[PDB]
Amino acid sequence: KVFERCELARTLKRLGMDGYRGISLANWMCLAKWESGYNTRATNYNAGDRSTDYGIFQINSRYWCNDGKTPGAVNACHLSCSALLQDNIADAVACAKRVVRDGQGIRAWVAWRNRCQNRDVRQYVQGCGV
Repeated sequence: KVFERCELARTLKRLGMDGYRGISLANWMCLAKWESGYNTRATNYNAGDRSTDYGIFQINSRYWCNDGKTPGAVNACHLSCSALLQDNIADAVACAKRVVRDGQGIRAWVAWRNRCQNRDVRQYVQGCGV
């Protein structure tokens, strides 16, 4: 599923993402926008290291989920990477929360540093009722 901006914003707020480990909702919106275009079925194979990025937050298979084909992988979220391709983002949110609980925070995603950090991210939640 491809979420519309405000629909996703409201979904994230209900899932407890606003201010989770100091991360405002607009930052999470910014991250989802640049990672997958708010698409829960997006996947990116990294030919270079044999890992794959899954879902709306493009969570990597080397560290967070199991896809069985990534060498030296850990499954820190204790989930099949399939779980990150569902229309219901609950699993992906619980995994994203796990990612940030690591002494990197939102900076864990280089896309966030490139496109969101130090920028005016208010546009992502404007008019959404969140």
